[PDB]
Formats: sequence, C-alpha cells, structure tokens
Amino acid sequence: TKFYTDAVEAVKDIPNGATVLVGGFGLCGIPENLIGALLKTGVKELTAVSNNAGVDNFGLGLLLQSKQIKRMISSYVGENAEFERQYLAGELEVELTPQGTLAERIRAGGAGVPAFYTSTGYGTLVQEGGSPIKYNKDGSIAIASKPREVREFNGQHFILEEAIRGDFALVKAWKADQAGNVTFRKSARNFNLPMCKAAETTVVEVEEIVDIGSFAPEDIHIPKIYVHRLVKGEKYEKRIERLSVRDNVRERIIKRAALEFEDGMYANLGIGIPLLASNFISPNMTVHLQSENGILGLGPYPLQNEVDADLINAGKETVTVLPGASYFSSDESFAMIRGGHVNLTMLGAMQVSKYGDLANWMKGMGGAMDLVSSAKTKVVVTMEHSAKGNAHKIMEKCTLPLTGKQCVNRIITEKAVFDVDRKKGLTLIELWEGLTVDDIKKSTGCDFAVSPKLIPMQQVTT
Amino acid sequence: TKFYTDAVEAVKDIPNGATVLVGGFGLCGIPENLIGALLKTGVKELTAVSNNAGVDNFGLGLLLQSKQIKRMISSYVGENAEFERQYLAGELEVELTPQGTLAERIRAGGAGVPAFYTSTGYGTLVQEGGSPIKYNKDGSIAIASKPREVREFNGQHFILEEAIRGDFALVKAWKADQAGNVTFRKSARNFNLPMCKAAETTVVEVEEIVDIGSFAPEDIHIPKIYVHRLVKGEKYEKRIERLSVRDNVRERIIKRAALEFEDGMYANLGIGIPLLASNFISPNMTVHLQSENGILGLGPYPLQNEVDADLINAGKETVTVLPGASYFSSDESFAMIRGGHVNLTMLGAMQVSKYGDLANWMVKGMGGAMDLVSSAKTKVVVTMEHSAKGNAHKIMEKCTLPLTGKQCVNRIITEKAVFDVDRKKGLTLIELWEGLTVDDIKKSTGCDFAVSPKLIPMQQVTT
Amino acid sequence: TKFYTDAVEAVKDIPNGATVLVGGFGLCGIPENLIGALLKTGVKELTAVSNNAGVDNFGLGLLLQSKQIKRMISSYVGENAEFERQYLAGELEVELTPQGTLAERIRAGGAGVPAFYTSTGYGTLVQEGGSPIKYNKDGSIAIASKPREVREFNGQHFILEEAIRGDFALVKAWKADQAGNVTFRKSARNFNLPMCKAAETTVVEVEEIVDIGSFAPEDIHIPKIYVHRLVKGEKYEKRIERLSVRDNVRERIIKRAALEFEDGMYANLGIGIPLLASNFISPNMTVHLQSENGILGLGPYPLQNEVDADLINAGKETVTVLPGASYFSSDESFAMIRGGHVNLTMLGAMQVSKYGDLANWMVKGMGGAMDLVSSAKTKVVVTMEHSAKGNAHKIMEKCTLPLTGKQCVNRIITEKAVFDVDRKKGLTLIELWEGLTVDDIKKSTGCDFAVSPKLIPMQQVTT
Amino acid sequence: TKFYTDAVEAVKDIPNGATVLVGGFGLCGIPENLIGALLKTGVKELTAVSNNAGVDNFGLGLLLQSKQIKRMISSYVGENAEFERQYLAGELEVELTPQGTLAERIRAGGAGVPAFYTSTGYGTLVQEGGSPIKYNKDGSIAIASKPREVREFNGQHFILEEAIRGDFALVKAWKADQAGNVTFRKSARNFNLPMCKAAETTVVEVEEIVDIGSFAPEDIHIPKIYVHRLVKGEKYEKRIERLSVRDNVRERIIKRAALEFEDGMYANLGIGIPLLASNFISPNMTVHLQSENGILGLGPYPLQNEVDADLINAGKETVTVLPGASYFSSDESFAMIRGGHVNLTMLGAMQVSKYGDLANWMKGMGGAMDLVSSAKTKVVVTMEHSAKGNAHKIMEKCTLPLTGKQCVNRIITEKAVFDVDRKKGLTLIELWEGLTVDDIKKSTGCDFAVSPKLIPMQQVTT
Ligand SMILES: [K+]
Ligand SMILES: [K+]
Ligand SMILES: [K+]
Ligand SMILES: [K+]
Ligand SMILES: [K+]
Ligand SMILES: [K+]
Repeated sequence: TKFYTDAVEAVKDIPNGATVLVGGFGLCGIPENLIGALLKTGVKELTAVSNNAGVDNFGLGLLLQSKQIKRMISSYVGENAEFERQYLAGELEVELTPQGTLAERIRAGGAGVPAFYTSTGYGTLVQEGGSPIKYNKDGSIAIASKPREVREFNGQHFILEEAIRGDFALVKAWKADQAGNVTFRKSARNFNLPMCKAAETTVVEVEEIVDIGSFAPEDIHIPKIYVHRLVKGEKYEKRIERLSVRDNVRERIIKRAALEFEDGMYANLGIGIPLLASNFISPNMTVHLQSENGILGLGPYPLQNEVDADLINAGKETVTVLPGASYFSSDESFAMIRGGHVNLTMLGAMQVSKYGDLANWMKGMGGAMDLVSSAKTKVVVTMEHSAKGNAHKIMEKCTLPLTGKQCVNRIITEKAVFDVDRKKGLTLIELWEGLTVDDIKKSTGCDFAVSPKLIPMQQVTT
Repeated sequence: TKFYTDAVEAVKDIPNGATVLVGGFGLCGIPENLIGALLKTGVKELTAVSNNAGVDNFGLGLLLQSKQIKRMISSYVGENAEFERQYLAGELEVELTPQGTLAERIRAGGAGVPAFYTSTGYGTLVQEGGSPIKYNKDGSIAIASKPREVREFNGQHFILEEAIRGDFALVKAWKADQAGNVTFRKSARNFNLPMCKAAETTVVEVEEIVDIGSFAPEDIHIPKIYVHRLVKGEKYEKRIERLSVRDNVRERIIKRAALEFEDGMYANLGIGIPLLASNFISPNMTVHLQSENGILGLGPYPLQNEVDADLINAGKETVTVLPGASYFSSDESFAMIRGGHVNLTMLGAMQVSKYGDLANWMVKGMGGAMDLVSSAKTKVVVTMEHSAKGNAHKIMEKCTLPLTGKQCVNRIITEKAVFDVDRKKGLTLIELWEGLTVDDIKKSTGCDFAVSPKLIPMQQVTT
Repeated sequence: TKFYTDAVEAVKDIPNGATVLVGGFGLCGIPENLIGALLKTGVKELTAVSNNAGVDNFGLGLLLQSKQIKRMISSYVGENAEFERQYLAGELEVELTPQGTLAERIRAGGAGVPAFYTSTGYGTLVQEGGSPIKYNKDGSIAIASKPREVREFNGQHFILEEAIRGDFALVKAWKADQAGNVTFRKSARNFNLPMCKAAETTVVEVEEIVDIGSFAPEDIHIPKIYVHRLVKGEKYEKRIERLSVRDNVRERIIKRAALEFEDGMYANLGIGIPLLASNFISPNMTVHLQSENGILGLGPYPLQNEVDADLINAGKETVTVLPGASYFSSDESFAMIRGGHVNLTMLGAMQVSKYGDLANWMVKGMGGAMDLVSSAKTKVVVTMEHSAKGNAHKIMEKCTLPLTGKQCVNRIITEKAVFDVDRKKGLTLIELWEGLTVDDIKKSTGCDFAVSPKLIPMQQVTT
Repeated sequence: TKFYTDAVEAVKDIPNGATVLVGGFGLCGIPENLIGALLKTGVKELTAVSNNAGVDNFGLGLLLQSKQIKRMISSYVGENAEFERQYLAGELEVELTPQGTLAERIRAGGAGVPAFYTSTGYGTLVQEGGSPIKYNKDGSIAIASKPREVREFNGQHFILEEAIRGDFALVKAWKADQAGNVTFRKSARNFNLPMCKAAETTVVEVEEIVDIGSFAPEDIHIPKIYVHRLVKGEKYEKRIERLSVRDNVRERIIKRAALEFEDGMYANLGIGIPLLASNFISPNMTVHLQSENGILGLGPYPLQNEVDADLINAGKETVTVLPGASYFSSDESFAMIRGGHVNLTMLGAMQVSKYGDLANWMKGMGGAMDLVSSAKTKVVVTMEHSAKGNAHKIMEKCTLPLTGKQCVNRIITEKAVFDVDRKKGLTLIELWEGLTVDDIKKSTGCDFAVSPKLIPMQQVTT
C-alpha cells in the first residue's frame, strides 16, 4: 500500500473516460475527500459505478454538478434533481442495475469471475432490455439497454450478468493500519468493501490510520493486498441525508402486517407499512431485521444522541441496531438475500398479479428485484387494495413494470388477505369484517379462490 | 439459532444419502465433535463436500473408516490409505474439484447463484471430463466425471461451474455469542465460513460460547442468520497433522528463485523450493506471502512452543504469521487468487510446455494449483530440476502429463537455466548456468527456444 | 421382413415421443410415403434424427409443419422458415451434431458400440457445449447442449460421442426383393443405409419390389435382417430441391484455387469457389471429387434432361458422376473423410487463424464441415476474399467466429495472397498478387507472417 | 490406383518390422500372390494383423515357415502346427483379439476413430490381460497382454479397444476395374474389405481386371480411393481347407436344440450340435443362418459341383447359401452380431455358470466372445451335461476361461433344459424322461429353481 498525504496526489492519474467505482450507500460510507479531489483534478467523462448518486450537492452529485460523469451504473438514483435533469436532457448516460446484481458483478470483477447467473431481474426490464440508458437532446432514445441472456438451471430462470471491473475505485473506510489493512464502520461498509477488490487501482480514504497490530488479523475487513493507495481523509462532514429520530385504512394494513412476524424470523422490511408494522412486534417475540445495505439486527430509530451517519437503513434513514447485530458488505448482503436466507420479505407494491408478479419500483429498482428473487423467502406485499378511481391493483397481469415474476406469496390490503400461488393464483384467506366476498370481487381484477377457512381479517393486539 | 448441549441431538436427523458440507482445511478447523456425533448416529451414504479427507484416523477419515461416506467432493485427498483403498476398490465415489472452484461453488450455493464461470480448470481434466469418480469392483469405470461447458469472455476461456448446496453443513468455529453469531480463529476459518451459508441446516460446533455483545458487530464472521444449530464442542484434540518447527542443484534453484522476490510483492509460494526460497528474502525487502487456506502474511515456522493447530500453511505445516497479517475464508482466498491479486505465484512443476502449459498435480487431487495459475494477471514462476531421471525432457513442446493449466507459466527456473515463457512466442533463455552452453540447454530441452540478446550467467541470491 | 401394402399400417404403432431415424440427405432418399403416413397417424413429440430438415413443405418439413416433432437431431437445417420459426419460438428442440458424427453415432447404435472417439468437433462448440437446444417462449435458454468429453490418443485430441439408436427408422430405398433385402440408388443411399441398423423397428419404403434372386448376393446394400417392415411407396414425387443444369477478385481466387489440383488427387470441394475451380481442371489431369453425401467421382452439372433427384452434390445441387464413380452410405463417406482418405479438402472460410483454426459454419448447423477438416492427413485449403467489408481482418491471431476446427487449415488462398499455414509456426506468405506488396498484406492481415524466401507472384490457372 | 504387373514390385518397399494387414478368413479370400511376393522379398519381423494364421503351408503359414513374422494379431490360430511351435518356443509373439473386435479396430483405423467401446471380451481375459503374448525360450512369459480399460454406458460394461492401422494391407479381391474400384466374391470379402481402408498403403491382388464401367457405381465394394496398388494375381490355387460335401446322448441334444428354431428367426449356429440341429428345421419354417465371416442365408453343405473356395462357413467348411442370401464384410458382420441383430445364437460350451457365464474357447476365441456380447441376442448353449468323471459343467462359477459373463440364456443338455437368468440363476424347465429332479441335482453344481410348468424334454419330430 502506498500512503499519500494529499488526496489529489492519490487520484491525479485517473484518465478521462476511466471507469471509477465509488463506494457508499446513500451518503453512508462515501469517499467524500476523494470525490473532493476529483473536483480539483477535473477528470471527466467518467463511468461512475456507484450504487446511488449521492444527493444534489454531495457525494456523486458533486461530480454530476461539475459534469465530470459521462455514465453512471447504479441501482437507485432518486433524491438528486441535477441527475434527473442531465438524464432527461441527454447529458448523462444511466444504466440501472439491481443493487444486489451490482454488488455481485463488482465482486465477480475482483474475484476472477467473468459472469454468473442470478434470478434477480428475471421477467423484468433487466432481462428484457429497452430502457433508455441515454437520450438525445430531442427527447428520443440514443442508447437502450441490452436484454440479458437468461438460462434455466434446476427448473428456474436466471439472468447472466457480467463482472464489473474499474480502472479505479474510490473507497471510503474507517481505519487503515500502517500496512494498509482496512476496516469499515457499521453500515458504511456496503459497496466500499467489494469495490476495493474490483479495480486496477484502489484508493482508500480513511478516518484514521492506526499502528500495525491494531487489528486482530481475523478482523481486517479488507487485507492490504487490495489497498493500493491510502490517504487519511482531510475532512469528514458526516452528512446525514435523512434524520429520523425515535389513517385507518393504512393502520389496518399495518396491524395485519404485524401479524406476519414470527419468533426467530429473519425479515427484511421495506419502508412504509412493513417497517411500521415492526413497531408492533411483541417484546416477547424475537425478530431479526435485515437491511440490504449490510445490516442484520436493525433496531428502532435513534434517540438524538444515538444518531450516526454510519448507521442508516435501506430507506437511508438513521437507525440503530439491537444487541447481537452484525454488519457486512453489500455483496455479502445480497448473497444473504439472493440465497434466500431471509425468511420474510415484506414490501409495498403498486400492483400484484394473479400469480404473484410484482410491480413496485418504476429512480431505479434499488434492492427490490433482489429481495423478491428467491423462492425460499416468503414475499408479503402490503398495499391499499385499489388505486385512485378504484382501479384494480390486484389483477390478471400487472400493467406496471415488473419487479419480479411470480414472486409474491401473500397480499395484505385493508380489505383482504390473499395467499398467492404461482400455479393456482389467489386464495382469499382473510376478509375485513363488514366486507363481503363480492365486495372483494368488485375491487379485484382477477378471479380468486375463497379459502374454506376464511376468517375475519386479523389485527395485532398492540 | 438453536443451542444444543448434545452434539448427537444436533445432527441426529441427517438423512442417509444427505449431502453434507464439512468444514476444515487439512485438520485445521475441522468439526471433530460433529464428526464424532455422526459416528454415533451411523448415518450413511453421505455425499461429503469437504476440501480434504482429514487423515486416516481423524476428521473425514473417521467417517471413511466407518464407511459412512458414499462420495467425497474434495480438492485434495492425499495422506489417507483407507480413502485410497476404498476409491480403487470401487467402494467410494470421488469428484475432485479445484480448491478455489469448490470454495466458489459452495459460496454460490449460499448466495443464490446457480452457476458462474472461472478459468480455473480450463484446458485440463476438469474441463475435459473422463476422470473416474467411481470404479466397479473389477476396476471398470462405473462413473466418469462430466466435462465442463466452456465459454469465452473478453477473449479468454472459462468453464461453467455450478453451485454446491448441502442438506447440512458441519462447521467448526471458534466462538459463538448467545445470539448465534460466530467467529473463526486464524486459519481454521477456511471452508467453514462459506459452508455455513450453503446448506439447508447448518450445525456449528464452537470452542466457547460468549455473551451477546462480546463481538464488535463489524467483526462477526458469520452472522447468526446462517447458524441454525449450535453446540459447544465437548472435546478438542488440537490435532496437528505436520509439526514443522523453526543438494547443490536444488540449492541453485532455490537461490535463483529467491531473486524473483521484490519489495512490496504479494506472493504465493508452493511447498518445496518456492517456500525455501523465501528464507533468502532480505530483511530489507517486504514480501507478503499469501496462503490459499486463507492467510495473508505468512511467517516462518514456529518454535515448538509457538505451534498452533489453527495456523498452518497450504502444505499443512504449522506456521506463524508476521505483523499485519490477516485471515480470510477459502472463497475469499480464491477470489483473491483468481482475481489475480497475488503478484507472484511460484510453484514446482513436473513439466512445462513451450507456451507455458503446466503439469504439476497428477489420485490425490489438484488442490489449489489450478486456481493459483488461473489468472493472467499473476506472474507464474516454475522452479524445477531441468530434466527428469534418464534426462527425459520436462520442458517440451507439449506436456505429456495432466495439465494444471494452459499457457499459464511465465517463467521457468531450473538448475541450468531461466526461461521467460510467452503464450504466443514460446521460450526465451534469459539466464544460463555458468559452465553450461546454449547447446547444453538445447540438449536438455524438448522444444526450441529463443536466446535473449541479454542472456546473463544465472544469478544467485547473495544470502 | 414383414410386407405391408399400406404405409399407415407399417407405422401406426409408433409411440408419441418415439425417437425416429429418418433417412435422406436434403430431399435425396427421403421416405416421403412413410412421412406422409406419419401425417395421417398424427403421432407427436417425436425426436427425429434426420441429417437435414427437408424443406418447408417436404420431407421432415412436413412433420415440422404439423408440429409432430419435439426435437430434431440433425447436422444441417437451413432452407426452412417454419423450422427456424419454431426453434427461436421455443417450440422445437434442436441438437446440431456434425454430419459425420451423426452418421457414425447412428452406425455405432446399430453395431453395439455405445461410444467412440472422433476429432470432429474438438475445440468447437460441439466439444464446448452451451448451444441452445431449446429456448423458452421468452427467449431464455431452456436446454443448452452438453459439452463432450475429451481424450487424447496418439498425441491428438478426440471427443467422445455416443451411439444413437431409434425406436423406429423410416428408410427410403430403391428396391427390395421378396426376402426383404434392399438396395439404394445413387446418392439416395446416404443415411438410409446406416439408419436401417440402428432402430428397434425399421420401416423401409421402396420404389419397386423384385423377385428373390434379382440381386447378386454380394450386392445387397442392406441384408433383410435389418429390414423389419417393408412397403412399396405409393407415390414418388422425385422432388428436386435445387435444379442445377450445365467478379474479378473472385475469379482470381478461383483461378489460383484451380492450381491446387493434382493428377490422381482425391478432393472434396465445398460449394462456391472450390467447386468453381474444378471447372478449370485440365482434361489431362484426373481428379476424383468426393461428395460427403456418399459419392466418389462427381461430374459436372447435368443437362436438363439428365437431371436425377437421386443424384445431388453436398450443396444439394443436381449433378452427374463420371465413369468409374461409386456411391456409398453416409457413415462410409465420413469414415472415408475422417480416416483422411481425401487428399485435398478445399472450402470457403469466414475466418482463419494464424495457426489454422477455421471458422466457416455459424442456426443452420455445421453440416460436414467439421468432419471435412478433422483429419491431419487431408490437406485443407481455404479459399476466401482476404478481408471482410470495412477491411476487417479475416485472417488473424484468433478467430472471433465459431470454430469449425482448430489448427486444421494448411493453406489460405485469397485474391491477394497465398499463405501456407503451419499449426506450430503459423503463416508463411508464399504467393503475392502482383501489384501488391508484402506491406499491403501486412495491412490486410491480422497477425504476423513469415515471407517465403521463394515468394512468387500469385499464379493463375491457364484455362 | 497404381497398377502393377509384378506382385514383388507392388510390395518390395515394405519395411522390416512393418505392420501388415493380411486379408482372409481361413483360406478364404487370402492374398496368396502378395504373400508369395513377400516370400521373395524376404521382408521380416512383420507384425501381421490377420484374422487367422492360414494353415501350415499356406496363407500366413507360409510367412511363419519362412520366419518373416515377429507378431501376429489374430482372433483364431488353430490348424497350424508351425505357429504353435514358434509361439511356445518364444519365437513368435501372438495377440489374440476377439474376431469382431479385430474387425472393428481395423475399421476404426481406416475411419479416423482412435478407439471405441465394445462389450465383447468384458469379464474375460481380454479385459483382464495376463495372456502370454510372448514367451522366453525358458518357457516363462516375456510379454503378457495388457488389461483393457472398461467403462459403463447405459448400465452395461464395455471394453475400450483401440484402432489398428497398418503400414500396408495385402488384400485379396475378386475384380478391380481399370480405375481401381474393387469387388469381393461371396465370403472371400471378410477382412479384406475393412483392411483396404486401414493401411497407409493398400495392395490389392484381384483375379480379374475389368473395364471402367463394369461395375454399377452402387455396387463397388471398395472405391478406388482405398486401392493404392493393384495387381492381377498370377496364380490362384483355390485351396479348400475343409471339403465338406452334402450317439444317442448327442442326438438327443440335437433334437431338442432343433426346437429352438422359429419361423423368421435369424440365427448364428456354432459348429457341432447347433449346426447339426439346423438339419431338422421344417421346410415349412424359414430360418436365416448368419455366418460371422460375412454371410446371411447359409444353406447346406455343397454337392460336389457346388463346392467353392470362396464360400465357407465359420468352421471353415465349404457351404452353400440359400436364395436371397447376402455377403458382407467382417466389420459389418460383427456390427450385425454386436448390435444384437441375430435373434438366436446357439453354441457348444465346456461350462456354464449359474448366472450364465460361459467358457467355450480356451487357439484364440474367434468370434465366440462377440457372438455372446449382446443382451439382445438369445444365447443357447448345447452341451453334454457333465464332463469326464462326471465333473460338473454347469456350476456356481466356471473354472475355465470365460467367453462371456452372464450371457447364456438357456442351456440344453441330454438331461435337462435350463433357462438362465443373470440375476436369479437357473430354472429347470425340461427334464429328460426317466430322470428325476434329484438326478439333475446330482449332476449340476449349483442350485436351481424348478419351473412349475416343467415338462418332459422335447425332441423335434423329424
Ligand atoms: K417468494
Ligand atoms: K500468469
Ligand atoms: K492461461
Ligand atoms: K489438415
Ligand atoms: K486439428
Ligand atoms: K444373451
């Protein structure tokens, strides 16, 4: 590892056009000083591989403001108006790739794996191609995404994704010892860890340099072999994107969603109703919440003194963890998710089809496509029954872009609870008292079986 | 995580015929108590996915001795005569898979990836198929390995390997906290870590159970989500397979090999000459030695009282590590190796071809040799005696022995010469042992070679 | 042999899902009446082993049109849009197998040989696996071909291919005597002959039934032992797929290709330039042209009134044969080819590599191209325009198109140069089109090449 | 094709040590003139690939007398005392290879196939190796055969055999036209046909040269491309090795064996009882007899005027064929046999095991190992029940060299008829009247089931 006292020195040789991997999930674990250094070098036309686009004036957004990025390869680019403007104007190219796929393609890039298969994105536009990566000033499409090759293994369909390697990686880390060994703090690890292994030259900025021997050998997150250039970041603003401190239809969904929790369950909860539902878990029940940016054991929002820029949830809110929590990188998080280790994945949806196709993302798909990619994880959708104008949200076929095909196992609305089966379709198993099966018929766009043991819709006791 | 006080209770439901992942590299990090529990349950016909076969009376060898294994899926199975015996007799099935491929297939299996590509094994018997996985009693081949599918990416060839998942995994770990979070000690991590994610039911035995909060959250090697059953092992023998404590032709190779080292270099040294050469590294030079069983920063053999069963090198010798060393799992180790992060890989060879094909492994298995030379980014340097007994060529047009890799050697160091090897142009004699002539080399080499315009007498490290 | 007066009676017991071998090369020697009988029985989901797919409305194309075929195992399936349509739509499965391998696998299937080795397909997608045999409606790959196992014999690589056997074979023959002995006419023999031995129940339709004793015993092509069911075909359309009756860059290649011919030579000429070159053979020179569909002694295209549906060349063109010609079956033809008995094989190429890899076939299938260059004993001469549109290199370090063969080309003839090709040393420019310079060739060739010390202006046949 | 007027001219360049393929089955279709020419050139140390060793003073035996052969690769070398003497004395090397395997290895050699699998020889010394190929003068072994690799396919075991290619082939043919196209007459085709394709230089001698155009193109047995050198043989002796012109225990076996015949059956009959049994086939029944030297449709022994050196059966007897007979080469004959196209193969045996192993060959195995190699062909053994001294011939395990393993389906003796099953063993289905099941018990060396429908042993009506 080569140590630098000046960040510009550490990155001055990045060529125009370089593919640069930039760590960070939201504003968590971003290499703010290395990004500050690129503003000074003025290198341009970069293809930035960055999970997110920071915010308008921070993180990757600073490089978008200065127009130093030709293309971004990211999974979620919301919360950044300059980004949106450039994209629509045809000034910026954008390849949206599922978050877990982005993590794994980066990991493959550092592991000598040119390509691998993942179900994430199967049946969606990731597979189908056709998304505008780049527009012409006239508003037409200049570059459309390529469809992905898909192959069946063990009766399931998987898309072939290729490794992502960078010319450079700009990595934010916590500490580096004098040998160049590096560790990451809390959830700031995310993509920084795998990105450190996937570029020809990795540049890491750390908050502190410690003596060789400060780390237990077993606990070095990134061995020095991956750290080519190391600089102690000069300034850390610790920006927090969203400071989060500790109707009846919605309340009803929350209260029935709260009943999906089981003792010992591992769950991943999308923001909104699913997350609110966790507030009703019995202190008697032990439920472990997984966060896809690399956390297992999420706790409630922090009391003001617990607020930590390094600890946010997938919705980018400041959060806390419970005793016995663990942190891990983004590739490891999605290995955990894709491998079906989470028992329950509960999320909101705009539409769900008869056989469980889900439309809930189209800013980018973030980790939603990965979260529903495994048949081993029970996917529970919580959403209001019908859309504005009473248009069906549950129907034969989604009309909105799919997040996944035949991946929903249960739908919870304020009116009903449907179990969903990829081959047989819907089964009404709970019914809000006061409504009748025919009321459901009228608000649902496809047929459904009625369970012989249909009960009034339950509501958690709390 | 469910805690058990009895190991048999933790594994009694394993079915006959189950595929069981068993952690451990050699005797390092083996789940000796869970294995002991399987001897009691008597479950049989297991397909054991285990990097190695332990030794005759320990680790997986115990289950082979009791005949509870139908098939082993391993990368290296030497040091076991009952294994050898059962294999040749047609009583045991064996699929040899490159060590790094095994680690990655297991990882894939826990990560939802059904298959991936790797250059490891391309152009070898792994790709080619035809190795006997199983013999019949009369010596006929009952099952031959399947060839692997090939695909080209970015101008190179890779083979398609599929995930490995087990019904159960028997994992050895260091400590578990009360929530089921687990950590591994030193090099005992190896395959235990990835195997914990790749089975329907993971059973972990640990040396000690500690309070929730004993681990820093960032430093939990295996989050509790992957630990289904946990037991504190009742007995730990701390078996050490090889207790390693601190001619001229060979010495010459060693001394020229020592000159391949450069300050700041990351190197992986095979046992024998390569490793011996590291003893001549200048205390002025900083060289980081990587061990494929998951270590970066290997040090010299320990004094006797420093020996640690949890710390061994790839040759299964007890070792030490230097300040700033790190440990990591087998899949990570081979990601590091396959990704080309090691600058120099120096190993022994039986044969090397004109364009750099290497034969240096063949039934004991290829271990990590095929992975070690799988990347074009790592410089591969072979150190071997020039010619075989009877002066048969070892360096020639084509290897006649099973390949470890195709066009992967960049340099050959023998007691007579040093050849740089290029996949397109072939051999270039760049150093010549003084007293020998270019014609002497011609006579001991089985293919043509260019003679560098800057050919020098063969160098020898100063030490 | 059991005689039938009704074709439907002869095939009514074929089960849905049966594997059925169907004779014929193009529309030559196809069992049109048995196929017509299958349209009436309606049997479905057949795995049809048929060299070709007939044409849209004839031969196997009729069964594709009625959707009675689940999978085709063929070597060449061009000239059929319903086939193409069903394949891409995921309605039809297709395993492309080299023509000669198909013939030999079928023969093996009737000879009790479960598997054999052939160099045909080594280093290509046949060995490598991964071709889509079947797509799903959304375009995903439902079934990918399996790679083939490799083995080395006498220093060369071969792949292991397995026998093909059918439940039934639908065979077209010329005459059967009353005992069930059968003969084939001209080139209509092709696959019909070997397919008669490789199915549990063989059904043969013939044009005429003659008295026992009409055949000389030595001249029965298929002994009655292989003929289980026999029917005199009710109707024979004598369909002819291609009625063939007797620039300067291209002309230059042709005229230099014509100089590859030698008196007494056995040659196999691919359609296009190679075949055109044969028109310049001196009536003084005797050259015997072999056709892989089973002919030795091809002659010029016939006058219109000499056209015979039973006599076509490999490009499916109607032809004639010269005095002393012979006909033989497809397995025999490829034994002849694979055995290296043809002295010169001249074909077109899309790309040729420095060491002689050839890309000249790729989904229509590789036909006999992979077999044609499979032998080191046959000189393989490629005739192609030097560079592709946009001047992209066609001759280069490595082909970027699917290989037909590895290191199998011995010479390249373009409108600018003639290169001898050596598998170990590469290219040697031996002739140069006058007016061009060695540097001009450098600019249009994607790899280095030696310049012969005896380089001459490119020759042109006198005619 | 190059035509020669002098045979010596056609073969003078054969090197000492050359591997030479010599056509012929017994004395049928031997290249007598080319062999005469080798006597004059004196080339030595040849490895002669020849199905048989001719007889003492003819065919290959002439080359053995002159000591010009170092090694023979043959399937049957009986009827030649000089051969036997040299072999035992250690002067001649001998590799016995099953006839059908020899044919197929030669064919593979001309077809570009380096190796193939065949069940022929599985479970026998062909697989096991250990046969002396060469003795030392002291009577010990100098060279022992190598075991063959065996691999399972579709649940069956097959041995890997490698191609045989020659430096030269000496081929006897009937006619050649002026272009070099060649045809073979009757059963003289045998190995000459495949040998013409498997050597670097093929030399063919023919009885007559005819005009181009004499052969129908479809009926050229060997296209000119395979005929490198052609000579019209100067002399043809038409030697006939065995001139064959048209007790009660043995008679009983014959009469019960005659009942194995069925209308429309294809059968291959070994010499002795099986062949004698065919004399009792009803003129009402149509049975087609296959001869492994390349004939289908064998008829009775010839009346003196029908005697033809070109037409002999597998026992090398002069024979005739019936209307509608066909001739074919040795590789094609064994493809027919190995592929299981013959319905019934009836042969004599020295021993048969409980599960159907057969010992009936140890001169060489000839085609016996191939004849029983297919599970599709019913193998019926006809033999006297017990050996001299009443030793068991039917027992648990044969003690004599195996011809095949689990390949016998029925055993016919003068006392009993046993069906044989590879998994269940023996089932006594017929019993010679006057004998009891216990009498069979006493004469049989293993247990056997007694059919519930056991009948007195049948005897053909004729
Ligand atoms: K699911
Ligand atoms: K390398
Ligand atoms: K390589
Ligand atoms: K060639
Ligand atoms: K080749
Ligand atoms: K049988």
